[PDB]
Amino acid sequence: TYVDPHEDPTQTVHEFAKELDATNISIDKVVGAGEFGEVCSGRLKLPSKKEISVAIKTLKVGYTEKQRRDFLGEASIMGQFDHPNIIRLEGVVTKSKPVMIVTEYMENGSLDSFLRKHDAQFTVIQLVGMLRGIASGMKYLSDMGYVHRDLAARNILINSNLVCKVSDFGPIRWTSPEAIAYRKFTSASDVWSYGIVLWEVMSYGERPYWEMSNQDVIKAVDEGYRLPPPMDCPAALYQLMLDCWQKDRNNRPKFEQIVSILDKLIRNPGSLKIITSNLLLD
Repeated sequence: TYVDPHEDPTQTVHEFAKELDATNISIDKVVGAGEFGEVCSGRLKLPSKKEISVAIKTLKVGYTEKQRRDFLGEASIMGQFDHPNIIRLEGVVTKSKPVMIVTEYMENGSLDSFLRKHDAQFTVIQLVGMLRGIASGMKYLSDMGYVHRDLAARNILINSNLVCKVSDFGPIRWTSPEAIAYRKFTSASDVWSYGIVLWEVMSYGERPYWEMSNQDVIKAVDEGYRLPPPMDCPAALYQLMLDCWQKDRNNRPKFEQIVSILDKLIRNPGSLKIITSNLLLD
């Protein structure tokens, strides 16, 4: 079970994050600005003397205590999870400044931007592998009782071997109608979001609902309209999207069911050969 850090939430950091010695951290490449400071990458020397690549984030000089709490809050959440499809927290540096969060290095970055660079260049089985990884991570998060609320291809990272991992543990296009309507956030609203991610992946990182007015995204979906099948989309995967986008949250599949559906498609790849701008009324 996941525990929400929220009455001295700062202690949650130490409970779920390793305090790293800066001696063991080196910076090789500055990526640029993040929400709370800089973002870069480098190397971490592990206690066994193994050396790994890592992503590193720093807290800006002259941070406010609120900024420090919000920044480190990411670690307090991420550190509770240990799963191959959830970004790994290597640790934090809090006993010296700048304060740091050190996480799993992912060579290929955010999934949406990666796919946009490679429009139509992967096989359907490669795409399904990416989607299965994401579903597996989400199955674990939901097993832990963690509702992500921000599941979207931009918040999935992809490594050198195309393994996809859920990130963003620190408005509208990815959110279920009930979560928009009255903040009803549940694992079933994450399943809705997963449906949107499935569409993003099969569309090679097209933006969900393009740049429709947000009020129209809300109204159209409420009226029963859904995103159209991506080009050359297997029927099985478009059906899976529609199932994730059921109006009644109780009728949506559970993440375990989504994983099993994709596993069956992986085992019987011939199933993917049945193939299915403007929204479609469903």
